[PDB]
Amino acid sequence: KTHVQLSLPVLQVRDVLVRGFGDSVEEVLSEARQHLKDGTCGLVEVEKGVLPQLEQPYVFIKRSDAAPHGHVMVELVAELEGIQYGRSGETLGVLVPHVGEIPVAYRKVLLRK
Repeated sequence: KTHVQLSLPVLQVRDVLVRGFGDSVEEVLSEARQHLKDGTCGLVEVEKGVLPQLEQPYVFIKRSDAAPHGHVMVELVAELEGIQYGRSGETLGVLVPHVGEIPVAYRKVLLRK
């Protein structure tokens, strides 16, 4: 399928144990997609002070369109040293590995896969 319905645990930035997906734009997009397929991906809502507490390159979920079955359609965009790889809409959050942190909420998304 071109899209997959996922419910992503929303994590507090200070709880995150693994603060990024790897060391290159291509690696972080690859690992993010793998963790999304395996159900081991969390989401941190971006506010003042959040990104400096995480590791670059960053992987964002961004709104791809204006929401089937309550699932916002999203795509992945990576960022390294202020340059983005991908073009999309508003940031829903930054993706991180999930390793059993307790979420504060869930974010229903339709991931372009």
